[PDB]
Amino acid sequence: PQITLWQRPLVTIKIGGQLKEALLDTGADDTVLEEMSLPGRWKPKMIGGIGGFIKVRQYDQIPIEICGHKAIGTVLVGPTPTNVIGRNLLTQIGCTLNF
Amino acid sequence: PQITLWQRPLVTIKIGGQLKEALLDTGADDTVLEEMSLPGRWKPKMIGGIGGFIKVRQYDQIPIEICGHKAIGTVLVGPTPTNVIGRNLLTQIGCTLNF
Ligand SMILES: COCCO[C@H]1CO[C@@H]2OC[C@H](OC(=O)N[C@@H](Cc3ccccc3)[C@H](O)CN(CC(C)C)S(=O)(=O)c3ccc(N)cc3)[C@@H]21
Ligand SMILES: [Cl-]
Ligand SMILES: [Cl-]
Ligand SMILES: [Cl-]
Repeated sequence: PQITLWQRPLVTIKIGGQLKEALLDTGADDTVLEEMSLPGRWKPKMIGGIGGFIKVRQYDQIPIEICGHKAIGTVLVGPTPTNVIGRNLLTQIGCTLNF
Repeated sequence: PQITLWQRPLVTIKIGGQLKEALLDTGADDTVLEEMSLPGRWKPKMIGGIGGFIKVRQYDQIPIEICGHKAIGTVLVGPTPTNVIGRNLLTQIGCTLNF
């Protein structure tokens, strides 16, 4: 699809069988989701944005469907204000910016 | 242009007679720039991201050129860790996500 930016670019994702809403975010290097359960082991990461840093849990090689497009990659979980799909997964689903 | 998301989507902007690098950020409602002077009225605003909120000055009706494309809109100025072009100006240059 082509998504214009007059409203937030919120899409439905599916992860661990569950539907969630997430923001397609070209300003995020990494995908970060609100608190949830994921399988396997996690590693620590500190991520920074507007108001400073948060600690998150890094899960690798997680299947996730984004607007119907399949991806498998790194998902960070922590106290983000909103679910954000970052460039690590936007690249997997073939996303570009165009103007 | 078509802008790949393998790297951060950084572009050159011109604003208040200054050239600056900024991130094209579909996850930002608003354009937020590191400390700088702009002309005209402003009012204080809190904006919130990963890590919490920062106080910024909100300037309205500011001309900007992004990648050669002229636009006008609101610019927030304050202690953001990096210059971000948000949707309020991305719409004006006809920027879309495509996949
Ligand atoms: C809060 O009230 C609602 C509006 O609050 C937000 C939305 O609109 C407003 O405009 C300015 C601000 O927007 C943002 O801050 N946008 C961020 C996403 C976001 C969106 C909503 C809430 C919080 C964050 C941004 O696209 C990504 N961030 C990096 C960037 C800013 C360099 S990051 O998130 O820090 C990040 C860093 C690393 C990874 N790996 C992942 C993410 C305000
Ligand atoms: Cl990844
Ligand atoms: Cl505006
Ligand atoms: Cl349009």
